[PDB]
Amino acid sequence: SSNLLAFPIVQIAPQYRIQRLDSWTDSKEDSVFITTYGFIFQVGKHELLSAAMLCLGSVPNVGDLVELARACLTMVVTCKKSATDTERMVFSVVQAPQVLQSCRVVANKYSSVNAVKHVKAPEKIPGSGTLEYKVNFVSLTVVPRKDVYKIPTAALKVSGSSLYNLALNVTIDVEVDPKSPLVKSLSKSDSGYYANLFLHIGLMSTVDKKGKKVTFDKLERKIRRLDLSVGLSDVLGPSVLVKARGARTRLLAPFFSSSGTACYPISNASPQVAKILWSQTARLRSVKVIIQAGTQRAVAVTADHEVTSTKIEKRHTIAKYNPFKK
Amino acid sequence: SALPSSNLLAFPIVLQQIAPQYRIQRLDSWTDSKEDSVFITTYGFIFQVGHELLSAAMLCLGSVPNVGDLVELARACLTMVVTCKKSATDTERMVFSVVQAPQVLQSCRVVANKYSSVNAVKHVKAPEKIPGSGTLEYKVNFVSLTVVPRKDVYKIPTAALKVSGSSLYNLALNVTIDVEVDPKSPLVKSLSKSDSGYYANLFLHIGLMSTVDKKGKKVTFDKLERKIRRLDLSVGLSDVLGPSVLVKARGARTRLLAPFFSSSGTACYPISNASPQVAKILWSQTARLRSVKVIIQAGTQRAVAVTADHEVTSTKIEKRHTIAKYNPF
Repeated sequence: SSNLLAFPIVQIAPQYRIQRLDSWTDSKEDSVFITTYGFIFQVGKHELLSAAMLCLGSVPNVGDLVELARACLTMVVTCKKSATDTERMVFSVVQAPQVLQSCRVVANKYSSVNAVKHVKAPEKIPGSGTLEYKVNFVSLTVVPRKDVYKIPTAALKVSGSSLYNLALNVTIDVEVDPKSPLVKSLSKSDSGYYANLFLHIGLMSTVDKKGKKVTFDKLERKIRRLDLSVGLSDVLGPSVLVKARGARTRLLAPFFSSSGTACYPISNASPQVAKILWSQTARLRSVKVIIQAGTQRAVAVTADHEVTSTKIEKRHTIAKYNPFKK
Repeated sequence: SALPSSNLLAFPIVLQQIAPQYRIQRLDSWTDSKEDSVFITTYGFIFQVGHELLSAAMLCLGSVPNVGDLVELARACLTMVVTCKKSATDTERMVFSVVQAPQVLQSCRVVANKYSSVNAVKHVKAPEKIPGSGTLEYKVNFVSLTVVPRKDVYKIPTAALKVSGSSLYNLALNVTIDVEVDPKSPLVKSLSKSDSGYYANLFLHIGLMSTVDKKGKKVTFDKLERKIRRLDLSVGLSDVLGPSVLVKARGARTRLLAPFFSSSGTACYPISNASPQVAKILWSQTARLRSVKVIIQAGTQRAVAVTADHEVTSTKIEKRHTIAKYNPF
């Protein structure tokens, strides 16, 4: 049923799901992030163009959370194409419930986002006419605001001839009917289908000591003491969560919040993986920590070195929706 | 299958011999500038080796000087050895290694450098299908040349495309694009339908104009409709930089509009940046402009949300400038 979020790549109840991250860190739960999913209709006839996603920001953790989710359905939102350097979709908030009044989108009264990351098929969205964005799915994440820390892009773009590029080779088991049109773009394994995602997660030195030179010994040892665990989530749209239990070298520090966490929205890492995850439940299959050369030029002519795996947090997945009570 | 033969470039989104095909677009009469090069855009497929087809991809090599039988300079492109791997920085990257390349190619940006690292979702059809390790090969199977002055192919810099402000208007183009496509090919689910088949939509930011003048009030729309009529835009399709929208202003630019055109009055918008899903559809299908409308939007995204778009006029459609069918070799 949440499988229709693949539209148009393919008697319809509103659904919700809550993910609790209270335990991820001992940071105190304090916030509830809201990500809505639904459909773009061309008003007047009334025709479904495309599935879409819209993060609202977050509100304080209070009250019946299932109520909060109900309230998210009574938003009235329209939208239109715009562009800057790329195509944007601009959502106008026409009506919102009181409990949403402090969140980013509702207080601003609009949200302008990259079109490809938030609309299944922007090519099917016309350049004019009135468009309604109908909220049908509400995904909530209870989490300390502190812990949801997106790495600034400037930081992800640092490179150096004597740095290694720390990445994860991430495979994601996605629950999908073997007969869905989506299967065409996934890999198959004896068990089922997975999606591949390569993610740059930090920087490591080639050089020990302000002398040279670090070895495959003390990089396996540096990373193990970092002690990484990785999961999936909807805060910020479909996202990879990474946590280090061990202190960060000087270099790794911009890649983790002060409570050791980082959230990588897949929308930015791999926009196609992200939109598959709008429609399908999914859990992490494996996450192998990779060291690559520290500049793209070097990466071309040098072999990747697989170090180890991370713990997979099996509680942190893209979970199944539930319909509203009668 | 006897269809465009490019149709396989939609892999793995295909309505399911492999035939190195090629194509030449010439734009030597587009502009005044003394001609300088042939830009090269290659399309093919990425193979796991352990020959297993994973997805189609595209790679721009840059440009080389105009001499010789360009139909052989094309055959030459077929004979590269190219390896590829995933990487990432901010987003997933596809890294291509030019392991070897004919001598006629050594000139261009990519072979000189021996590598290209590119935004994955823009250059690979299903990056979700590409393993994070192993030995992968990229086989060039389609070569698309564009004869045009380098001076003329001007990408507007990213920062200038993002300038916005409350006393500016966002000048944009409501572009619709006719794509020739098998009525049972899957691509169709994603396009818009018409009597004349199916078309894709693209909204493209193209320039800035002032809301006031000068030390002013409030340019009236009649003043803004006149300046645009003057600009005298003509718009076309091309592969110069992977599928692009070519925009030419024949009339004078105002102060704000000036950075949005080369000094021959041209500008090139890779669709890969504007709308990645549209650019990838134009890998495999041939296509031509259906309509291009010039729209004034408010000058910030916040005000766009509350302010009705204003359609000013149509542009000329440069009907010779298309994503043109390939040929056998």
